Amino acid sequence: FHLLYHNKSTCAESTFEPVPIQAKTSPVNEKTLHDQLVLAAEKLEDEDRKRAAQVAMITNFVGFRMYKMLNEAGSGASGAILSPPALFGTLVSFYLGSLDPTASQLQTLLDVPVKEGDCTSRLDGHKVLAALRAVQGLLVTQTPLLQSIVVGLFTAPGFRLKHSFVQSLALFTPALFPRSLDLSTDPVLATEKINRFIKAVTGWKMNLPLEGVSTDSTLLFNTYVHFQGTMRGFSQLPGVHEFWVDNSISVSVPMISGTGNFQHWSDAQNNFSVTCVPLGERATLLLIQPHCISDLDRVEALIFQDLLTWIENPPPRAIRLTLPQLEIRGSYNLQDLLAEDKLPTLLGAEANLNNIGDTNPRVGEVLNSILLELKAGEPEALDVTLSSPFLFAIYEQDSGTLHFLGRVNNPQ
Repeated sequence: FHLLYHNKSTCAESTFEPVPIQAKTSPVNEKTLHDQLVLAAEKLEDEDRKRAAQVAMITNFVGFRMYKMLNEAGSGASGAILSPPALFGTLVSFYLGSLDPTASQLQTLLDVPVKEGDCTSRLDGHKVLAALRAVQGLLVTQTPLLQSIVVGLFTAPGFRLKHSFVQSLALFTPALFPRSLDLSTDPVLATEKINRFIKAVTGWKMNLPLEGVSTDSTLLFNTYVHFQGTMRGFSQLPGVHEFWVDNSISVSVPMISGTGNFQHWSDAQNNFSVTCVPLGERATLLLIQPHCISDLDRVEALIFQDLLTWIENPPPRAIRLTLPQLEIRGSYNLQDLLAEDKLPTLLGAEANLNNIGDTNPRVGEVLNSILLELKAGEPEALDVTLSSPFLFAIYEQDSGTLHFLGRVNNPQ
């Protein structure tokens, strides 16, 4: 990963109190962000594309790792979903705000050795978030794919953020909202305000956890991801259809169906099958179905383990793929997943994050919150039908990045 480290030349503070959460705020413009993200991806050189490749490996490794900690933490009845790039960026943001021992420990969490007595063995956050942004650019370049990330920095009254830190965050995403609110006096009310505010500026209907945060918190970092996919040549089927959550629970849900030349195969060794449909010239949706429902866990553990070498490329074939229209939501506190990962205080009262503000923040939650949407774009083939729980993943052929991976036990 040499292109992610500080160079020999690289090895050589104004603050502010964020405006009150109440303050009037022009909403996000998802298509103004998208048009800028296109620009970014199209100016990329050969150096840039190599970095993208390198950063993707760190992202994928860390992604699986934390998805496993997610399912050990319990993800909920509906299923689970994770954006490694969103996750990765969040941890890199904190890396950029940290000093040793945290700074090193964080790097070690990203499987990047910290050679003691070596600046050049340190990750360059700025270079990394740049490369990370490239990979996001590559995903969305008819506009069939749309992904928008917005970060909310929610500070306790009085606590001041360093402008340098926020500068660094802009690389990860410009859609960046630092606001101040009383987190101590009524923690439950404060959670309503953060949820109200996010829906007001993004216009996104999302998991709104109502569980308050710690009363002594002075900083809340929250990442919000919103993905929209259009499956071209797929149409919504008449009426609704049964999706068997298990032998004794049905949910009626709208399906979408498409006929195309897709790759498909059955792993007879491990009792599951896979389909690979493209989402544009780059992106690819993977759909894994266990041959039997009581095997979901095992197949999930087995297939989301990092080298993804079971992705076999056979010739495409006529496939009538039918699946539920997806409107997935998921939300979790990164602190919990590390806590399951056994280094509970990695971003814990003991963390050295003295480059975030003019005092060392007490971090109350590091939330990733997801909304994924996959929808309809408008003789004899092989019918593939997802009417029971399955796993999915959006993979990107050029960066090799797993932008999404999760499980669908039930669709709203």
